[PDB]
Amino acid sequence: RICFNHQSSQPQTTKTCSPGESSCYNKQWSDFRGTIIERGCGCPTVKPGIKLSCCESEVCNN
Amino acid sequence: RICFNHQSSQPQTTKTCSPGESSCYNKQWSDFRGTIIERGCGCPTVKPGIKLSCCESEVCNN
Repeated sequence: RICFNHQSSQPQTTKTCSPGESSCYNKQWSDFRGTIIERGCGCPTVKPGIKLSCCESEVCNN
Repeated sequence: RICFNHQSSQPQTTKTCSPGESSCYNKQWSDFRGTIIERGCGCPTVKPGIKLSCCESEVCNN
């Protein structure tokens, strides 16, 4: 699996996940400065108030 | 949990999920009509090739 791993609106970047990993994630929240987007491989545990989306296809998390 | 449940490009509609349900899903494939999107509560398994995204926040599955 290949997932995007770039932050917010930064130029797209990707990363090769570990073998067996089928998911990518999109973690969104707003801090004092508004919306922030984090992306990567897997489907991590997230804090309350954090919007988490997990998808199962190549670079599905933009 | 509230999730969208409208198909493809129809007007947005929502559904209140069963208690105990915290996920919403977006399932996408294609047919003669174009890109088909199914939305709902939960996080189903899909046939290989079908794009699936699951999210854990209100109306997160547009």
